[PDB]
Amino acid sequence: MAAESVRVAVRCRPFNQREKDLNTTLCVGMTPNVGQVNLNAPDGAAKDFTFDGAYFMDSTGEQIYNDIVFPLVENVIEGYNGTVFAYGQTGSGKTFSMQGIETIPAQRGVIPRAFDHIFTATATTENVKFLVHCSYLEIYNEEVRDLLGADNKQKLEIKEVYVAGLSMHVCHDVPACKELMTRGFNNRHVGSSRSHSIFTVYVEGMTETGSIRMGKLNLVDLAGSERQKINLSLSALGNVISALVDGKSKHIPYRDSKLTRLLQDSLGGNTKTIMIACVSPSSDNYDETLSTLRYANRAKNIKNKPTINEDPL
Repeated sequence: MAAESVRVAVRCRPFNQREKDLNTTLCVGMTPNVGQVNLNAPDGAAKDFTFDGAYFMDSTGEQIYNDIVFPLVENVIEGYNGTVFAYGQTGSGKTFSMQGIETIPAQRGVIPRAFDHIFTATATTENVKFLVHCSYLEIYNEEVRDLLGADNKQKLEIKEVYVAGLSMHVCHDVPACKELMTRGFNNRHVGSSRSHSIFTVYVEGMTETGSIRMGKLNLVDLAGSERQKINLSLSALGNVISALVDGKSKHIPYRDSKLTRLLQDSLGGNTKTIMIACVSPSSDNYDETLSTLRYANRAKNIKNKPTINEDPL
């Protein structure tokens, strides 16, 4: 019912083989106890930032999920809208935090964890019956496409907010969700750096009193945040966040891109939103990391108004 700011967590990825070979300097510092993130310049001069979560090179998707995503997914199951999106330059770790890996068990991402969590929590609740639906879309060069639809290479129209004609796939267990994510990656545009993608899980709960709640979860993997209408949605996103927090902007320019129009309810609206800002640890990425930290620091101040979406008969 009440005003709720956007939760922001920073996740610094570990060095990569090449950063180790080059003998790259660790310019990023963290003190997770108070969500502190520092960025050291080549001379030593540090820049300090405070976030709701700081995850250093040794962090797992298992610990980020438990701390930040798990209470949001419980909120979704109660009839709330929830949005989790990854922000950061190409290479920073956005996809590793969203999808993750299944050969290091603690490094499974927030997406397959939300599937296991939703299906386990809905199976334990005997006082509410549940219908799970799943959609998956991609926005490349302002062209919205349905990664699950019958014609995966067709542009879609938006009406008000919804993507008019997007397929909503019913899921009866976790493997049904995993089949859509697998088939959705094969429908990505080739003719994954400059495109964005939204995977939504809708949780409809019918209670014994009779009322029905409808909460949805948006799992957003954004395009690379690196400097340079291919970048229209990314520039509009920053402009939207800027308008939302600058205090002078009475009119938020959501209609300036396909991504901002869709995620409009997740930025200032009836949604509990979480941003996962992914950063690289190496000094060769100083400018992009500084850009991402400043951008995520501004996102902290977006004021949403999430309420329970539960209509009684």
